[PDB]
Amino acid sequence: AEFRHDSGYEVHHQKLVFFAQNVGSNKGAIIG
Amino acid sequence: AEFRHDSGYEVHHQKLVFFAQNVGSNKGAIIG
Amino acid sequence: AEFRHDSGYEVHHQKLVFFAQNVGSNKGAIIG
Amino acid sequence: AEFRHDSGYEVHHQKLVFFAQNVGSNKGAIIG
Amino acid sequence: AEFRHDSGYEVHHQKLVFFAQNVGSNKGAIIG
Repeated sequence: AEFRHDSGYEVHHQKLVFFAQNVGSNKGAIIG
Repeated sequence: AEFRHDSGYEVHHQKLVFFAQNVGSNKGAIIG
Repeated sequence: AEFRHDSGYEVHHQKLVFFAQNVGSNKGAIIG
Repeated sequence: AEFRHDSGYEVHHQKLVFFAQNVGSNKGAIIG
Repeated sequence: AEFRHDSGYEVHHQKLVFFAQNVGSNKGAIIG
């Protein structure tokens, strides 16, 4: 399996976030 | 299997998010 | 498995974030 | 598994962040 | 597992950050 993405764009304006993980942008491994 | 995506665009304005993971944009591996 | 991303762009303006991990941009390993 | 990223760009303007870890940009290992 | 990143760029302007760890840019190991 492979996941190929090119030239992504992102804008983030999160408000009032609690108990979150990687809130915003995530591109790496995250384990709960 | 393969997943090919080109020139994605995203805007995020999440509010009042609790106990979330990778809230916003996610492109990497996440394991629960 | 592989995850290939090229020339990503990101802008972050999070406000009022509590108890978060890697709030903003994340590209490395995070373990809960 | 592998995670390959090239020429990333990031701008961070977080405000009012409490009890956060690696707030901003993260690319290394973080353990809770 | 491996995490390969090349020629990253980052600009940080965090304001009003409390009880944070590695606020700004992080690329090393952090343990809670």
